[PDB]
Amino acid sequence: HKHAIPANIADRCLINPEQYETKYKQSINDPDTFWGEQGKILDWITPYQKVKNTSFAPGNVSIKWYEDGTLNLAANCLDRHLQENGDRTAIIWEGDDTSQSKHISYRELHRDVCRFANTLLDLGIKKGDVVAIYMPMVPEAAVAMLACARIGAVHSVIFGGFSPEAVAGRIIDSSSRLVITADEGVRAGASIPLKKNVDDALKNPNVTSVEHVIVLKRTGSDIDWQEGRDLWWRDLIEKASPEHQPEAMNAEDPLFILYTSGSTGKPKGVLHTTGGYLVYAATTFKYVFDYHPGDIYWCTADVGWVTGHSYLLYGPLACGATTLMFEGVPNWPTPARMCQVVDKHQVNILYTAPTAIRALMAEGDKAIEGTDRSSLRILGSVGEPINPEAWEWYWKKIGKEKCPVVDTWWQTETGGFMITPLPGAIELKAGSATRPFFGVQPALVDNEGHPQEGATEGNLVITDSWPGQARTLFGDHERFEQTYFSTFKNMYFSGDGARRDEDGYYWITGRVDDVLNVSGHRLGTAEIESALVAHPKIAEAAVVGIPHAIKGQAIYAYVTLNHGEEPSPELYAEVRNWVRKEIGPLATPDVLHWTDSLPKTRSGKIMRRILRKIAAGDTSNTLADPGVVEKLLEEKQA
Ligand SMILES: CCCOP(=O)(O)OC[C@H]1O[C@@H](n2cnc3c(N)ncnc32)[C@H](O)[C@@H]1O
Repeated sequence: HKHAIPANIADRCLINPEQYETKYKQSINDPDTFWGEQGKILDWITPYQKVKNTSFAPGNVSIKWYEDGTLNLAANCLDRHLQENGDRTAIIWEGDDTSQSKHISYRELHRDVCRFANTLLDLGIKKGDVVAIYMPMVPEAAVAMLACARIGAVHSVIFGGFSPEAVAGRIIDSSSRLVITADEGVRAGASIPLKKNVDDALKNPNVTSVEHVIVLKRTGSDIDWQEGRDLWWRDLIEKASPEHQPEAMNAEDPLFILYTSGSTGKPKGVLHTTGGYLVYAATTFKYVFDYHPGDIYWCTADVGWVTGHSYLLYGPLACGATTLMFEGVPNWPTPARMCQVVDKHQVNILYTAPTAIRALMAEGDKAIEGTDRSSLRILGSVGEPINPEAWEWYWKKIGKEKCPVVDTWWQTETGGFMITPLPGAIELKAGSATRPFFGVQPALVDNEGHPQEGATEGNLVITDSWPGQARTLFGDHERFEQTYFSTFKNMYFSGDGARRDEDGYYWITGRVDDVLNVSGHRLGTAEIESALVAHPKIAEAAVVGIPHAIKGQAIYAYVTLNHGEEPSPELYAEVRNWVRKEIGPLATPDVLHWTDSLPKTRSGKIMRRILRKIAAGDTSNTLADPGVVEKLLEEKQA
């Protein structure tokens, strides 16, 4: 069943059903005219002439948009709003402790970004240098990111929940010259030891590139200090000039890297450039959230993830919006926190994740108790499939049956929304991402690469480029080709499956590759296997996901110990804590299945479908030793 577009949205919407159809058609039939005009959402220092210049061809994957144009992202997100909107709040910051908040005007944000841009330059950071940012959800994380972009440095934001080992790996791969961090993060009443984690990471002997660590005194806790290397945020910024002239960057200058888990190996740095990325971020934000001047917008995603890059910071600031940055979690101190934040700051647009929605739904009316929620006009969901029932609960309880829900499918590699409703254009189906965005040509293919027509299911590919597309993997364009453009030739393979219904609506069913989705976190099964195998007692490991009401998927690890070793309950917690140390809490296995019965072909291939099935609780429906299946079932029952 479809939800109709409500009258209030019809009355204000930037894109109606007719306009979506018209614009979508032009975007496909004439990308140069379409994106040529749409690119004017940004200010350009030297105008572009070329618009679309892309290829997905074998051996010739090359993605360029607006390539002869120049611009500055920070001028688009800050400077150009100053004359008329300097006094407008750019960032509302809400502390974990509600007694703590700030409204940061465009003018104040610009001033600090200029100070910090000069701070970076004075420290010897140059255009093209990579800067690691390992920060909690505080406004200074935004300042750091915007200052890096302003001077053309390439920020690489590392999610604050990653372990020292995970932080070291990212620093090593990117050759980061500087780490920006805080003494501690504050989340749900608890402290995260960020600087200490940096300290431990930098002790890795393979870290050779870091010259300084800039530290924000957030809590003022006791921390170790390395004289010469470590520098206090306040001491530097107070000394810095508030005057900084932005310089022209080429459209195709690198903007940021984000380490992203894949089907094979360890996370790789997904690279975005400047022009097409920002155009796409601004355009998707504006149209999908139907943003009007004055709308208070709140995306709940951490700055450490792509959603935080595109839809907490860059898209909203480019459009001159007020964006809310929340330090804490949607359910602390109480499940009603998210809606208390909504009421306190009169949020009109809320964009959150199914894991959060499921967590609040489990508490029922405790999630809305004593809250009003009337300021909301638009709801959004991102990061994982949303089951219809959760969708309906979100729509009914948070939106009060008054707000369109925009379920936005996309990925780190795509820069911005790819398949999504537009609230005044597209009638909603609970659990469906609905239609492709302007410039996006999706298709479904079988495992052999044959396009599947009509209402059908298959491997979800995108058959042409779009401005927000990631341009390479950091220092490895050949792997970029292999990973995304070799399975289905001349096509971008998302690694997701999807069904398309009779209306042409897409229903994304999840990864078809060996990538998990655990509480909205994208994780490779292979990286968890490597982390497990690095443990001195463990010989072999096979990791699969299982359905989980709360997390969406849980991590189920089949583990073979070195010959001579025997399991114990102490070993269970030891191995869990080991993975917590190797990667972080986000990757901790929910189940450890001690076995000597890993199911291998005669060649040595591990049969993963059976392990997936057994772990899910299936008892029904090539192997070197076929009697392993029986043993595995028995052990699963224990
Ligand atoms: C979009 C921000 C998260 O980016 P990441 O690159 O970390 O994760 C991308 C993957 O998350 C899932 N995913 C994301 N959005 C949806 C969605 N709306 N529905 C179903 N699955 C989704 C899809 O499987 C996708 O391949």
